Amino acid sequence: SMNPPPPETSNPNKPKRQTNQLQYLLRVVLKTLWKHQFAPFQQPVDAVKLNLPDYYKIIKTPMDMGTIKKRLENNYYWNAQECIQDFNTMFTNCYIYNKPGDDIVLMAEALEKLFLQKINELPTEE
Ligand SMILES: COc1cccc2onc(N)c12
Repeated sequence: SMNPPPPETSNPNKPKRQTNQLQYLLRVVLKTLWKHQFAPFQQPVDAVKLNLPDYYKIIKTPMDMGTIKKRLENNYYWNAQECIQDFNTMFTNCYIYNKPGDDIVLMAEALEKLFLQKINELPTEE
């Protein structure tokens, strides 16, 4: 029923990097998805406000674009794959929790279509 602590966006002992691929994930990937008409995914799922008391019983690896945005802006990642995994976790969580055909599923699908289109053109490491 209650909301858990949000995913980590700051960890000073975690080693960090500022790479061209990570810059692409913020400037191109996150920015395209964030501006979209279907961008429920801009903050962690509020199970209390949205009345989803079983959400966190089912979803054990929560992820959202608000967390991803903070992670990219505060240079939390070491590599592009960590960020790509976060986006994939967010889409997977939506498909696992929600029933097939739901509005929220179609919203995640539209964002995922653009995500795959952008990741297809991930630049080579400089
Ligand atoms: C408004 O967001 C929702 C409403 C209902 C179910 C949901 O699952 N994942 C979400 N982001 C979500």
